[PDB]
Amino acid sequence: AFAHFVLIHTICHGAWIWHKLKPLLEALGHKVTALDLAASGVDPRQIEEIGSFDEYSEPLLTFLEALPPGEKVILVGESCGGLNIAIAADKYCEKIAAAVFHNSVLPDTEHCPSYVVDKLMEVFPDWKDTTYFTYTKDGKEITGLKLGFTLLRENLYTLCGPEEYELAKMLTRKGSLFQNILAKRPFFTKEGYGSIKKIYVWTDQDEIFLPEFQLWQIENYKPDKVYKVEGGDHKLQLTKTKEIAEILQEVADTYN
Repeated sequence: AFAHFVLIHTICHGAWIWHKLKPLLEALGHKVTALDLAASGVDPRQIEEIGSFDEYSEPLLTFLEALPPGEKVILVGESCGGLNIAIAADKYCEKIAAAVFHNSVLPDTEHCPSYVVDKLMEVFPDWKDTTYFTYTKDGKEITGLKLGFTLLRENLYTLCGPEEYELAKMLTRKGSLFQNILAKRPFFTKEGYGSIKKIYVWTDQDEIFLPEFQLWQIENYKPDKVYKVEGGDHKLQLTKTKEIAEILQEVADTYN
């Protein structure tokens, strides 16, 4: 079977992270959309204009709204992308065949939206040369960040080629975890987000979302299906592109 995959990058990144996976899924016959989220990739907004993770998720929500009745997609989110999937599933769960988490946060419905992020900051507290700033939007002070080049080299793109790591230094932009507004956001709902099929893909060789954190998430909110990719690094769509497209073909063959 063929599916329509909507690939969702993590904070400080853009659609460009999917530049190897998107042609491979198309060579299997799938339709693929790789979005730039607010103030990400070549989106014209800057992060200081964004006041929440929901506003950050606007391109994905606008995209799902534009789907004609009866059209379903499979969402695929990397790292913070799982939170954009949860926001989207509470507005458009009927348009989501399945959601695939790719070395991603897995929000739940029994604790607040920041829960999993707070636990990530506990397991991985040192973000090395990452820099921080603050800006104000809609009454709230938000901490922005720009991922450090050594953190990028060693923990996110560990085993990626130098030309892939180069794209990250050239293209990663200022972002925000919006951790404080997620903590005060209403919980993801059991009838929206809780109802969608959830497939968790990970590698135990990920150097930032460590096995303790990822195994903690699988245990906290049981996925419908779990795939563990051997080897690679945090950016499995660059180091294990073929294995991710094989997993996504099975998901397209299982969930519609």
